[PDB]
Amino acid sequence: KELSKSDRTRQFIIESTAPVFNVKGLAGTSLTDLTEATNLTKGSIYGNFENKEAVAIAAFDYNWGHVKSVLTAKVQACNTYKEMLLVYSSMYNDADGSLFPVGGCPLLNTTIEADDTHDALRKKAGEAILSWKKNLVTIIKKGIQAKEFRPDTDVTKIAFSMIALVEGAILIHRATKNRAYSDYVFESLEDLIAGIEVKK
Amino acid sequence: QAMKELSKSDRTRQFIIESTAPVFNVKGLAGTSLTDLTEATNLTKGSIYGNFENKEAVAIAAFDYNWGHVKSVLTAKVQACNTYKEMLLVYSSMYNDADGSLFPVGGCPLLNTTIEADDTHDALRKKAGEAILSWKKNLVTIIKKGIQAKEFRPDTDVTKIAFSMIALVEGAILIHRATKNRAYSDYVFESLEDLIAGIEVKK
Repeated sequence: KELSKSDRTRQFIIESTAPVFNVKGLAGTSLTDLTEATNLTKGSIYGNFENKEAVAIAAFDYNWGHVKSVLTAKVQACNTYKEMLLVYSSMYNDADGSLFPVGGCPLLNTTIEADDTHDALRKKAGEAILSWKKNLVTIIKKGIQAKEFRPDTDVTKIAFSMIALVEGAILIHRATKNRAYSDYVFESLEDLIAGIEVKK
Repeated sequence: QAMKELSKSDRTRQFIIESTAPVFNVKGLAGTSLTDLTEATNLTKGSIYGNFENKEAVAIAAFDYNWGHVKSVLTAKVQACNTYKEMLLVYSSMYNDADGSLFPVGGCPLLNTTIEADDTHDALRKKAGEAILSWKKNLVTIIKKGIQAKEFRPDTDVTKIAFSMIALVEGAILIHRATKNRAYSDYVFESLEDLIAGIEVKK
């Protein structure tokens, strides 16, 4: 069925403001940033969202939804389970980061801001991490059954360790502006997965 | 007036840094307002800005104090170890013991500063980069000693291991901060141990 004018207006607000939220955060994103990005008035914007926090939550869902849809495309184009676990380097590094939203990883960006300021957004970050981990568990356990990976693999440890490596690699890149440094971490992620493979 | 001149001093400056560093670490430079600062210090705007040029100068000093604190803890824990391996694995106890009370309020300033500053604030991004690279250099120094003490193998890719450790520690913190559950971050610290076990000389 068809989107209403309200649905389309909210969608436009989110699309226009999500890159600002991802770079400036909830605290650094002003009313003027919102109105300038949309050419809508305060009253129009807040006739579509309850408050700024509500806009920020939707921006997170959008930004993280975007990373997820890229990740899904890449995973679905893989021919082995191992390759599904190693799409991250190309996702982050290709096109100088242009496959990610402007401002980088929204899970990283949001957690750091919301963790001690904004429980509802902290909860979404938490749920995003745990859903990613769950997807990784599923891929790993399919790789075990396909005999790509060893049956005694500690699946949970590997899944969380993957997340830690990818996000830590991104941190190092954003702190240093040098992809060579983060490339070492993405190399360690491949070492991590190679270490679970059955002997060739 | 008279009060601005009189409240300019190294001790007042240090008190300002100490009082406001937990607020910057939690709220960030953009989220920290003047009334946050005057409430945290119980001092007037005049006393604060008689010791610092502007809020940004206060944020920079806060970062140096916050990270200097993490550095000092890591230094103290490393100097209590018997083995090079142990020195590489003090991170879990530093972040998890006494419910995180050894870390600054708000968690890791390097993580917290980088996410804010990376696309908004050159000076502070540069500080975070220098921090990460100094931490990396220290780790390399420890690993190389471990190699010459025959604790770790000579074929070890020291730079690769040093950056991966950093990733694992910061990634562990991130997961803990997002989920509020130390059991999840404990899996990452477990992989930090596995990384270092994997560079040990053959048994």
